[PDB]
Amino acid sequence: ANIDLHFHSRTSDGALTPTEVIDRAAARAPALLALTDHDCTGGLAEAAAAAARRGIPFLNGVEVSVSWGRHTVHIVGLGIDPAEPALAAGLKSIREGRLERARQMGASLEAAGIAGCFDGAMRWCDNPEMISRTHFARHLVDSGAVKDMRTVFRKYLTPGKPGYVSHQWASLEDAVGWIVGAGGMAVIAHPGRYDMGRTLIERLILDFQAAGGQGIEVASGSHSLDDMHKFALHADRHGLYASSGSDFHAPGEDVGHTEDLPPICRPIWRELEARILRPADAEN
Repeated sequence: ANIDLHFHSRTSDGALTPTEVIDRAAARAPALLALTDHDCTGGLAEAAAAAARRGIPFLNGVEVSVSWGRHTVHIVGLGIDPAEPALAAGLKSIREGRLERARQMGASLEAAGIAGCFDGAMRWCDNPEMISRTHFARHLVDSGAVKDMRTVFRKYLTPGKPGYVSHQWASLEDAVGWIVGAGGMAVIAHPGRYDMGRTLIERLILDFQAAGGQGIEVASGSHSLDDMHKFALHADRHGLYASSGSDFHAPGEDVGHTEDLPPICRPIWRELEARILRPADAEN
């Protein structure tokens, strides 16, 4: 499929600027794209201009960090108005602790014998307020302390390991509410990544819908075909629309292309057509 509704830019943790990531995706002749940056909308105007220039329909998007019970989940919004005040203030409230968290993550790794990690991570981060674990991981690989990105998180920056600092993000109700209040649709992102059986996934889905959530990512760079299959079933039982995303961050860690949705899925882009920013102006 030529649709990609999940990817990042240097606005938060992607390696490519909004223009660059759009241009990369463009090589694949995509029918639709959505930039969903982590906890910020700052790259949307630039990506929209870049997408328009290449004649590619675009959707304003974002990916919101959520603490649901003991779990961290991600709720993507699609078709949002980034200038809606509640959403903007919402995203800002959850960015607030990132820097202090990152400094502590640096200090934690130092206590564990790896010095210089906050400084090193910051070399990969354009906007300090957006410093994240992905930046730390790029440093650890690049400076040669860790073999690759997968291994970084096996040994570090996750519960029980040096560098991990526990943190509380948005509530599920706030995140879905900000997205829906902004005219968008809320989407449980890359659910295969969560440590959950069918019971937690169902509970998650039920809390999600009660909050106004209409979607879930079925096709994802993070999913195996079995994940695809089973989240399509979860989706159908609860009447959720299916999204698709590459989950692209950087080359090697691809944007503009996803796996065809299982025939049972009701694709979310069909529901978002009125929020799609069309390359032709008269069509907006």
